Amino acid sequence: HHHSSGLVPRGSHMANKAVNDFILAMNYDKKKLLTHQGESIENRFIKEGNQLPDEFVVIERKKRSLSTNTSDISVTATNDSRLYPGALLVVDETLLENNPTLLAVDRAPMTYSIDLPGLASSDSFLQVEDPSNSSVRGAVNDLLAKWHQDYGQVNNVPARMQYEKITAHSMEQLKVKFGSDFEKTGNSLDIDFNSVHSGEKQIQIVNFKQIYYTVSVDAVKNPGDVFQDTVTVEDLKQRGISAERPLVYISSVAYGRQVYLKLETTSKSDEVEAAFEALIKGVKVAPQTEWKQILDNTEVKAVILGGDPSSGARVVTGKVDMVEDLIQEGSRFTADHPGLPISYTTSFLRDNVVATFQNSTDYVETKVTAYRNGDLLLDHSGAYVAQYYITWNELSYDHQGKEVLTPKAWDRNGQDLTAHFTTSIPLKGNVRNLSVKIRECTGLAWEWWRTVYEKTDLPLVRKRTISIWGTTLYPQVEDKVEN
Repeated sequence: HHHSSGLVPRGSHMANKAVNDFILAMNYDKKKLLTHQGESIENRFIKEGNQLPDEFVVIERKKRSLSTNTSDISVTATNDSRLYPGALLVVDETLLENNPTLLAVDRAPMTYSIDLPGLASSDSFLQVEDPSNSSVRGAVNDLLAKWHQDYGQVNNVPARMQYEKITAHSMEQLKVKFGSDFEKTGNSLDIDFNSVHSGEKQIQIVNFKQIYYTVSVDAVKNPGDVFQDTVTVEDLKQRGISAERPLVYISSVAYGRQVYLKLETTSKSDEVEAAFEALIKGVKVAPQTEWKQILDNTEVKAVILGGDPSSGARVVTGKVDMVEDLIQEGSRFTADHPGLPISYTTSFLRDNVVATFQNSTDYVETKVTAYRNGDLLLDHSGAYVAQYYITWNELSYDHQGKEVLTPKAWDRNGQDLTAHFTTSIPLKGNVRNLSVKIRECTGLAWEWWRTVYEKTDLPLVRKRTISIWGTTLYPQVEDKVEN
């Protein structure tokens, strides 16, 4: 069947079979080609003692590693022309990073199927004669506006909803979760990691995918079935394509609306998880519970990709206010605004097995416990000389991460005080083994002094008001707490 010349005529079926044979000949390790091991910086940690305004924070850096393995690649850019159903991509780091190298060579016609409800099967198949972002998007978009009349409006056609949340600890942890190209919208989300490190904030990052439709491609029978006979093995090699560097095709793309959302709070009340989770389902357990306390200390920045003139709104809508509105904007696919690429999956050209990306990393996990600042008030309205004895400890954490108690005591301890005396004392959140003893001189000689109050390890409440009064023989005392 060979040619006299010994050559393989470009544009002939022999060239396409040369290509076909070339791809089948390839041997590579799918898993090895698509694996990234992030920073494996896993060490040891210290307990830290930090003083914020209004509270004392003890910080426990534990150690964890997130590792995910999915075939679905999430879209960050708003009009990537490389990401069309059918596109050939090179398996590289470029692919591993949501910045793939397209292989635009002369492309054979492809048939797509799209999964819209209310579409006579026969009318869900689109033949595209020369696949490309322009021609594929052109074909489905024609179809949509046609489907838009005889169904789309006369029905509530609800978008597939997909929830996904994580607690930000670092950027590389978010990337393993959301995708290697998260940094883009990550840096737009204004995720202040510095303050999660120091225990001032708590950042959760949720992701909402709303899928209108998904356009797909069947298994390719023969690897060179995607090229016109004008493409030759030598063309493939000119462009770096080998078995060391094989190619995949985009086997489906899901179109719709996506929104990445950042819930930043200053409430280190470890029970934030439900405060955030609730708010997401629009439910309102009303003020003034702990939930409506947290959410008022909550800022929200959001990036929104989809269901609009093909760009992104980095909005910072303010407080927990605009979230029902965000999760509601474009919940129904109407076919008036055929949303953008939201996610896509690739299958190897050789054998059709879907490509799955293994990603991992170690991140510094920051658990935090907080001790609220308090006040201790004394009021002496009594007909006698009194003496206070007020003592406590200041808990610190030395370089080397251990527990140091540097004992303090009130300045005017042991002096005689007489009505009407009043002080207020700033006890910071780091104070332990609080002790207050109050004695009163009775004037009796057989009982000169008489202790009227004595408590060790006083709980550091927000406001405690110890008040002594009455006479030498009948003192009275109040110990009045408030929160």
